[PDB]
Amino acid sequence: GVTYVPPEPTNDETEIFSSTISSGINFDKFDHIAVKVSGENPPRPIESFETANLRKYVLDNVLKAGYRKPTPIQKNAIPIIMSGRDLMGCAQTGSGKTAAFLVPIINMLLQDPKDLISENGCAQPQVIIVSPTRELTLQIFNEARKFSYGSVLKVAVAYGGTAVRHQGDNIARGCHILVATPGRLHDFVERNRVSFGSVRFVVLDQADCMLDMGFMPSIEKMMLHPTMVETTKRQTLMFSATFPEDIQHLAGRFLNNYLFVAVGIVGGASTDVEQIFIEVTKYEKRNSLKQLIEENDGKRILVFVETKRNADFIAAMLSEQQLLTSSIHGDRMQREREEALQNFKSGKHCILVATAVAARGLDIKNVDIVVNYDLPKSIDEYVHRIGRTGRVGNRGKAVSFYDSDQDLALVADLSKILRQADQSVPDFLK
RNA sequence: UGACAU
Ligand SMILES: Nc1ncnc2c1ncn2[C@@H]1O[C@H](COP(=O)(O)OP(=O)(O)O)[C@@H](O)[C@H]1O
Ligand SMILES: [Mg+2]
Repeated sequence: GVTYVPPEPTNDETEIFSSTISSGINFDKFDHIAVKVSGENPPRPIESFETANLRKYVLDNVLKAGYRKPTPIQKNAIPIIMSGRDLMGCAQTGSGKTAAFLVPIINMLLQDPKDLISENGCAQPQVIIVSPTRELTLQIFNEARKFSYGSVLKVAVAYGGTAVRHQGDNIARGCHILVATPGRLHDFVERNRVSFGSVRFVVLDQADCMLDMGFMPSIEKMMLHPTMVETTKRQTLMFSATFPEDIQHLAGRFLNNYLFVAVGIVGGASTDVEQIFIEVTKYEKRNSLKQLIEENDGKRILVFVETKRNADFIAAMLSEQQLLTSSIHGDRMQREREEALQNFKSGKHCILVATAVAARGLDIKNVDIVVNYDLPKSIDEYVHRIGRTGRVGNRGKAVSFYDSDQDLALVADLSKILRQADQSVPDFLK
């Protein structure tokens, strides 16, 4: 049964703009990161939000958001997108990739307006934004409303675990910007509720994830859909912190004469995260987690685990200890997942146990410690995980449990990530 | 394994 109607998004102005992490002590160190731009005829980067040829109201929304100065990815992607070019954007976690695409797209939607089309119940969005998880899609949706606040733009969302008709009937009214998880998006496409015949911008957030074996078929069904306008007559944008060369190659099928902007080393960890490791047997992990939480009372802690099974187990373990713990993973009801995330953000619960479902994109204020109870199999997922802390120039801590019986294969990539980020390398990862 | 329509 899927009947959950999520609460309606706040139309409280202050609350819409307060959905942000305030910049931290090292925000100005973003100026010291080497920017590599490759591709034909890159337009010059902009120097400030004031000198970015943005519309008065769009600029005023950026300033309402709290932002005073663009990050490196924004300095580059903004003029690139407004020139009409395709873009692969790589930049570390917590450095403002979302606004890098929202702000200019919102600008061009307003500056170069087209009348909406919704014909025969079938909406034709001018922007499709896809992301690999439901809570990230909702987050992106709320950021789009922030930067498009007070304008005539209509943003809609589409993701699973919600009542299909609630989202469907809303989309049917028409929307400029549709933000979606792929499953629910294709559902509406195959029902003739959404069509790609008016698309001006496609955006893959976490694009390296979207292009891997798990999502590539769903990406093809969008990019190559019969209703989709061809690559030469629309813009495609792809952002991530991580981007293996083999995945970069696959991206080029959907890109037209594109610019590749990489801020710092591709796939590098944020240097604002202190990365610590504890060597432990599979048995010892439980005791070591308890110990780490005991040594950190009053801190907001995000605990990553491999299985949904272990997520449920760890939440139970910590809860029976009398610690207020939320859990988020794919076997939980959608309502519960959104409530766990909200309880964790609000501070009601200081501990959140998560599978990889929360590894990418989520922007949670004041995560003090990210704990990898289980390390992931991919270094790129590790980079994203620890990036849940240390954002926008604030400093954070990651503590990862290393078990050689499980994680030996990761050691060479960990060590490289550590050295790139100026982190000490324990003897057991050498 | 883990995300991703019902
Ligand atoms: N130019 C800026 N100045 C201050 N804060 C910003 C700026 N750009 C983005 N932010 C904030 O930084 C946080 C991280 O943004 P996000 O787009 O999630 O980063 P990324 O996608 O690179 O991980 C968000 O809370 C966002 O509101
Ligand atoms: Mg992001």
